[PDB]
Amino acid sequence: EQIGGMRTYLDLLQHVLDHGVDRGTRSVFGYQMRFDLEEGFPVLTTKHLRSIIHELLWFLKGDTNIAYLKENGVTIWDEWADENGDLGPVYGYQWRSWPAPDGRHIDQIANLLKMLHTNPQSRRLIVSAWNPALVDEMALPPCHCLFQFYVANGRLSCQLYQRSADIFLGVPFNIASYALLTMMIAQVTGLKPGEFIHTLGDAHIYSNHFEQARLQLTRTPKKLPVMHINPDVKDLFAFRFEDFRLDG
Amino acid sequence: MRTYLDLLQHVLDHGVDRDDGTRSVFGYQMRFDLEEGFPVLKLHLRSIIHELLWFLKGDTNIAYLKENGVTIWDEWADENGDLGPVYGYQWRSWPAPDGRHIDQIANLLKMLHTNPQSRRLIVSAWNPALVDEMALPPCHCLFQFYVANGRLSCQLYQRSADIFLGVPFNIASYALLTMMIAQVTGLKPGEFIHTLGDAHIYSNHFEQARLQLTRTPKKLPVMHINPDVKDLFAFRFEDFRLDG
Repeated sequence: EQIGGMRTYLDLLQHVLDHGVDRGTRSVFGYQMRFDLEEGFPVLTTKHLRSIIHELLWFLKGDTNIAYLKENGVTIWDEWADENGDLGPVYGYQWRSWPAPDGRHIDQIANLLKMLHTNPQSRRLIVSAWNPALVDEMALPPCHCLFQFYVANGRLSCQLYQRSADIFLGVPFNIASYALLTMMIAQVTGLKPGEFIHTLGDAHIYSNHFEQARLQLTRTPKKLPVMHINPDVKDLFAFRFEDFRLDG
Repeated sequence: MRTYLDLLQHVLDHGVDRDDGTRSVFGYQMRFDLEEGFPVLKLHLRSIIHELLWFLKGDTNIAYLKENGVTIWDEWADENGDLGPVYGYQWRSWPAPDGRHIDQIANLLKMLHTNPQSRRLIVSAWNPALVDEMALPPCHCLFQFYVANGRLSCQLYQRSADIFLGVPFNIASYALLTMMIAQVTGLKPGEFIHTLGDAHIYSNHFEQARLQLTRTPKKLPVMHINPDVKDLFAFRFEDFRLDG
């Protein structure tokens, strides 16, 4: 009985191969995975972490300019940058500066942190990157629409709603990122990591990966490495790359 | 409806007790194949139907509901019968930064015709610019549609779910919406996927929920929809009949 993060991901891989409907992609609509963050850091790649951490710090700064990423050798957002390196209203902007009609900006992250301190049992510990007023004008509307937190038994859990998920090339990165974010938020709120719950809308695999996805279905799952986070950081916005260390 | 009972059973057996008392889990997902019948899991549908039709009209005034003896929203209405920026307003009139209003429903219907394979067939009722001033922030945050093999599926993200008193109604409402949309877009009903955040049951309901686990599950009724309706916004209460 192989049970763990890799298996849960491998189960998704397998479900979409067996029951997915092609359209190359192959897809299902609606899926949900749970990862116990206490078991280890959900590295679900057979095979960079640098991109993951820097991207996440980049999100949290509210930056939508590719420069900080390029400065730290992260290229994942290059192909969407305009002449000035701007991306438009992507995650950082939505998270830190959600534009209200009256010109105010809603710092959803700071609001979440305040709400976690004052009302951890709240049922609206929510950050949304899905803004109907802006998605039509984005070349790449946010795939990670909305995420919600929950606090029970001193543990912080996070559920992500992801409208579109390439299960083979995207989902492992997606998982690592929000698991890391959950861990960072748990730390600064004095909570232990709970679960990351990954909910998928269109969960798909392209036809050029149909055969590879099977190379993973037989693979023996390795022990999850531990993500070590500098325990002194109490300000979510003050994290640095060096604050993180993953086994191996 | 086994799927629903499994929900009650899972939360009752594995949920955590927190006093505000509820027992809860975080993150749950149920699938209902709408071709198997209408997922009504006795419950009074008239309020569900009127409320949905009311959402579809986009008005925040309770007048249509009052006129039809539907009381769901009474406690939240002001002297004039106005509510805040509730579902109908966010769905039909999402307030854009620049001062425009986004008809997410009209845009949805457009997109279903023009790009049925779209991965962003989304309607959101979760507005960070509004939620902190609302007396009742929307529990139904966001829903997404999906088209495969001539079938329309819908996934709802519900942040807070009273599994005993609320969920059955929530399922009915979105199942019905999916069927209405499928009809007017030339599609067959697919599945309704219900994703829950904080899925809870209040302690005063523990035993009634336990008792519901015993009930022998019956064939689902069929929701008959006036086949002559070709415009989502032309549906009226009389166009729906639950039989069987």
